[PDB]
Amino acid sequence: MNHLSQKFAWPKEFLWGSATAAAQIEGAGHSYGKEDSVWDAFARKEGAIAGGENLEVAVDHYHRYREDVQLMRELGLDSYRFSTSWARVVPGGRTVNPEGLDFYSRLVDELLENGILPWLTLYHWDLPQALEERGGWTNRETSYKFLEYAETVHEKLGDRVKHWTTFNEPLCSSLIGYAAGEHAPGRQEPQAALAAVHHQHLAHGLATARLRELGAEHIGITLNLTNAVPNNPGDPVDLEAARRVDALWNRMYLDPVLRGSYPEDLLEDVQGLGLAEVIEAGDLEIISQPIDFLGVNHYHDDNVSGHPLPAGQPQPVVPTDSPKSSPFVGSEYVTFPARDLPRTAMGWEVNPEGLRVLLNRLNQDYANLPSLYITENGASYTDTVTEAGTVEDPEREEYILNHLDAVVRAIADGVDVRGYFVWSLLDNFEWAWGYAKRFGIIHVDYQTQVRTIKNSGKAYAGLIAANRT
Repeated sequence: MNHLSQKFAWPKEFLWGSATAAAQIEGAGHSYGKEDSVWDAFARKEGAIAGGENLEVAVDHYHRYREDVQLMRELGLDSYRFSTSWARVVPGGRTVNPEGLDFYSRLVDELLENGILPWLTLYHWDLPQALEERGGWTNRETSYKFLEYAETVHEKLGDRVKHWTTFNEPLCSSLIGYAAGEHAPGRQEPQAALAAVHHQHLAHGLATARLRELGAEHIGITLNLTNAVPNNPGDPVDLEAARRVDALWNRMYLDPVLRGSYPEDLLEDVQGLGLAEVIEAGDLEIISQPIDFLGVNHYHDDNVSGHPLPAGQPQPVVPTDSPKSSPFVGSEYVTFPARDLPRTAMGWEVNPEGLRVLLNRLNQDYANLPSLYITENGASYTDTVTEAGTVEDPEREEYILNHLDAVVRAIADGVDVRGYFVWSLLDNFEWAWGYAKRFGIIHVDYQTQVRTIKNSGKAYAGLIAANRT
């Protein structure tokens, strides 16, 4: 039997895509002028990345983009979401690199020539390391360097690319990279994290305004959003913990963009932890530029408690055993007890209806929410290539169709969702987890670089084809 998503008559102008990030697929890590990103430097630190792996080669998209574009076309995608690497475009934060801009220009041409709409993200975590040595996102100047970087890329691609995203998942590059220590640059400093939160916001606002001036047609930002579900809704300790999580994960990023303010309860929670100190007059006005779309990334929601974990509990699944901290600045006491739900190979719970809940809440609580796109959704399960040369990944396929079902129901609930991008087009470097955690609808043999469309990829193409003529 087929899923709702496989039988639904989707809107004709609904946008079907797939997504990647530069650092995760490009390779050519130190060729053609590219120099260290914060991730290249981080990957030299012991314990940083599973298996001691790095970003030098990845799936070598830099040399295979033409053929990866042909795969997009064989899938029948409407659009391709990718990022440009700051570490490649302005190596070391010094001089612009024309070889780097030229690659992106050649990519964009391949896309357009094959009828595929480029959806560009400016920042997907690859700050040049040299700028981190000057404080990275703790340093206010970095926001203004990003502004110049944004203009530099738009000068080159603005004649052809109409869809511009400033940041992908700012929560990750701020909290998880400066507080939790799991992500580059691997710091564990609450004050540094909150500084990063604000300066990314400021960078977003500066760049949105400038890109608008330069005529960019659709400008937005992509956030990984969640539902903070209290483990026991009858327990004020859990409700408080859920509030604090909702504030940090969702509202600290949504409100300054859409409301021109940090939430009052959030500001109280992180009092004296370094957010107020970096806020200057006019900053929030700058941050809250109008955006034409909000990209939603969502893999699962969160079950929150304010109590210590109960004893019947599955071990945490972590990419390495390096010492790490809670990303929940000011609320590190909160915990996340297990729910009776299946999990992916990364230990992530699977709760498709949570997507529907999230979309509905956004729709109800933000009066002038822009149009929504699901800019990332996917799952990592272990893959093997059969002797017949196929990849049978029914659990990944099931995850995708089930979450597409939730989208359908969200649309029927009245939510304005206009597109969906599966993460990821290609198996790739999953950050601290390294290459063992595959997300692709397209398999990559890391020994030969050969791509193989997985069964989930074929199922996805088949769904699109039934909705495209």
